[PDB]
Amino acid sequence: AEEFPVPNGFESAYREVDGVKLHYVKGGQGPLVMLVHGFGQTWYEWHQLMPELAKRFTVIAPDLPGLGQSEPPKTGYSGEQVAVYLHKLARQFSPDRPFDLVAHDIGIWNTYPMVVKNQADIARLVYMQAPIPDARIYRFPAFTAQGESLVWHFSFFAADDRLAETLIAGKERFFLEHFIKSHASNTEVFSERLLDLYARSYAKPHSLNASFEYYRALNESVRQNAELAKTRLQMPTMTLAGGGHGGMGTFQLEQMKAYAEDVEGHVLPGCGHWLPEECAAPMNRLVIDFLSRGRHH
Amino acid sequence: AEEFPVPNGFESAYREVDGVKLHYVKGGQGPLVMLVHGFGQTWYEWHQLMPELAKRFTVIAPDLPGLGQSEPPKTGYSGEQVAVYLHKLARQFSPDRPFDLVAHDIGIWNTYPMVVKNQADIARLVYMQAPIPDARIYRFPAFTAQGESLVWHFSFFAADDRLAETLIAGKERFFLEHFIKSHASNTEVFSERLLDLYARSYAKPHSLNASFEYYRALNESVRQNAELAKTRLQMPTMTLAGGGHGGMGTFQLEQMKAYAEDVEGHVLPGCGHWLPEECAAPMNRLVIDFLSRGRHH
Ligand SMILES: *[C@H](CC)[C@H](O)C/C=C\C/C=C\C/C=C\C/C=C\C/C=C\CCC(=O)O
Ligand SMILES: *[C@H](CC)[C@H](O)C/C=C\C/C=C\C/C=C\C/C=C\C/C=C\CCC(=O)O
Repeated sequence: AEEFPVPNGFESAYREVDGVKLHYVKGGQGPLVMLVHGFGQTWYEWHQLMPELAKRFTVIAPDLPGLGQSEPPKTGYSGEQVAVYLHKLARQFSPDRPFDLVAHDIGIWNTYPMVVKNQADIARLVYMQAPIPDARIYRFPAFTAQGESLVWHFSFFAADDRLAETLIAGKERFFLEHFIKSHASNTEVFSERLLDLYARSYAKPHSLNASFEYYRALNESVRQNAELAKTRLQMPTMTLAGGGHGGMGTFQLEQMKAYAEDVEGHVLPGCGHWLPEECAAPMNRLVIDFLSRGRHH
Repeated sequence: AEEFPVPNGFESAYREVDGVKLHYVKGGQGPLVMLVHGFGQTWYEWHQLMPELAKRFTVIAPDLPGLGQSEPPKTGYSGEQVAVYLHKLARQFSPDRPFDLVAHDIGIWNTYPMVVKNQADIARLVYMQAPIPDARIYRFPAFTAQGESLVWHFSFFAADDRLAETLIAGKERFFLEHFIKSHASNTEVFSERLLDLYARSYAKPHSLNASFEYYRALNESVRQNAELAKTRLQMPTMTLAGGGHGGMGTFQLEQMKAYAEDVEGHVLPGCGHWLPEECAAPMNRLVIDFLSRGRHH
């Protein structure tokens, strides 16, 4: 069974990594690019970008542990723990050469530690729409002069007593539509049909729980990154952020400048959080061009 | 019929104010003191203080519009709109003398405008455990290095699509227990019976909605208060806040200093948000002593 339709010429497959069965979709030829999705979604957020990248790269898009069709992690959900799975997965397909990385939302949290600990393995890096977990997140406001802030879900999802699963179970499709659209500028790309696909996936009980365990580990990830950040990233990096409702605006680049020696950033107007879907044409162009500066098929 | 047991010597009654039938519990003799409850609760949070105050004052404890047994407002839920109902209710019982006011949590939001606009009507003022709505609330953090913050409910409750009603319906007792205990230092004061009573009251569909409409009007209340705050409060004021988990600490008095010329403050160590229940005896003492400096029975 497949939760989302595989683009023509791609394969849906699984690979056991440290006892955890990870789902991924792979296609193309050439140097490897790994694309890592975020909360509320799966590999499928990349499905429009993947055929274009596969003209020049081998493309792999895994489901994060516990999400999509991937088994939950056996170690834990902190960034350093999850990054081991993703690093080992990528290195199975690119054992002798560095690979490229594109990551969205908590995909950043789940890859930053393996990037900084294995810098020679990462040729080029693209990060979009999430802070790297550090002390800056403790200053984000709970409430804004416009109304509800974009990050109160940090506390909701991290709350104990399984608060979020208990309130959202049985209402997953309602919650996800509200959550996605509230973080979007171009909301009407989120058709009922597309929302149905995403909601059915994260409504699996272990996936609903996995979704929130990433946030229950957020403070641990901050503590991990306080040590890791003592070494700046040396590879070429690009940040993308939405400029519209739901977008991180200038924060994405400004934080990354503290982490990376070589970074360029873009803010996409009229685009919110969900860049691959809200603003596919400019986002895909920016990613393809940036990765194509390095060698490719 | 009664949602909560009435203390001996008190009467549960109703008055129509601007076409809205307000419920209150009243007893005692002497100058009037009005006690105004906050979110998650009703007049009943005052039921231990009421008989002690009734020895020297006429005591009235209304249910906020839409909560407990009070009808929803017919104008709206902003602080200025709700304060009209509370002011006119108090004036029905104290038309010829200024009256005292004690307010907790959103009881502050719903009384501050009528205090600043009718200062000659307010003899003494006691405010506990809530910010007056102003720009300071936009600095409260969404997330903390210890887990969920105390203020992310501002955004949860203000969100549209009836997000809070939809997620909490069928789980009203579960949510309220979690919410109360996460804002408490002393959780043992919240018995099964007490939580049952509060949960059944705010679970009434119109009361569940009313609870969150106060937050959907919060930014409007902020904007209203920006104009009202040009006039400082001149009457004797006391602030109270918890010093334990859930408490506002020094914020309560420090904010009130910008609003009131004559203010004294206390922080109660070992107490959280729910001061009348978590720390009934010292809270009662400080309120009674502060109000008894003025002319009473
Ligand atoms: C996934 C979310 C679905 C992760 O949990 C969180 C990742 C991103 C959160 C989405 C948006 C965050 C929005 C802004 C927070 C940072 C500040 C923005 C800086 C300047 C923009 C100006 C402004 O609008 O205030
Ligand atoms: C009713 C809540 C049930 C109202 O919606 C909110 C009123 C207050 C909630 C309780 C506390 C949070 C309020 C504002 C936070 C302000 C400052 C907190 C700073 C430190 C004091 C103690 C601490 O948290 O360490």
